[PDB]
Amino acid sequence: RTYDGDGYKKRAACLCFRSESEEEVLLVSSSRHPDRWIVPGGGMEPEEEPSVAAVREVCEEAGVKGTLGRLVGIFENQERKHRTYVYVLIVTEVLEDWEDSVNIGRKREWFKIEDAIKVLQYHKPVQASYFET
Ligand SMILES: O=P(O)(O)O[C@H]1[C@H](OP(=O)(O)O)[C@@H](OP(=O)(O)O)[C@H](OP(=O)(O)O)[C@@H](OP(=O)(O)O)[C@H]1OP(=O)(O)O
Ligand SMILES: [Cl-]
Ligand SMILES: [Cl-]
Ligand SMILES: [Mg+2]
Ligand SMILES: [Mg+2]
Ligand SMILES: [Mg+2]
Repeated sequence: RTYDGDGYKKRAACLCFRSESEEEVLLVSSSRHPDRWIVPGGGMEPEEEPSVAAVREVCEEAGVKGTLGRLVGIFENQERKHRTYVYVLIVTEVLEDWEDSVNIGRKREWFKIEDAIKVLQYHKPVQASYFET
């Protein structure tokens, strides 16, 4: 784990869209509660560029690759004390077996943006806020 100077854990995530239309996004199941959905992401490694961490974490958690787009923003979770760089990724490769499918049976599913916001709101309101702009 790595940390900013204020002790917030450093993370990176992508909004994994099907196409440049940015109408449908890939969510993955929570590791702690597999009936819940989250935005794929995780901790930056030492000296790891946030854009590199973002692409690595979505490969590990969601089993997708594609064309990295813009930084959306940097989002804090005050309760859990972490700070996440959130990028757009346009998915062009969908892998059948991936690290978290094999290791913990993690699931993935496409959502219309409005539906992603709905399923994130209760447990992950900061991740719902990723989609606001
Ligand atoms: O403690 P939990 O409710 O099970 O949540 C954990 C925890 O996130 P929080 O920091 O928000 O509590 C993990 O981070 P750590 O506490 O272990 O540093 C995080 O791991 P990442 O930051 O590496 O993503 C993990 O996510 P996951 O196992 O999906 O990678 C996530 O679990 P959820 O899947 O339920 O969000
Ligand atoms: Cl799309
Ligand atoms: Cl969060
Ligand atoms: Mg993670
Ligand atoms: Mg991870
Ligand atoms: Mg992790």
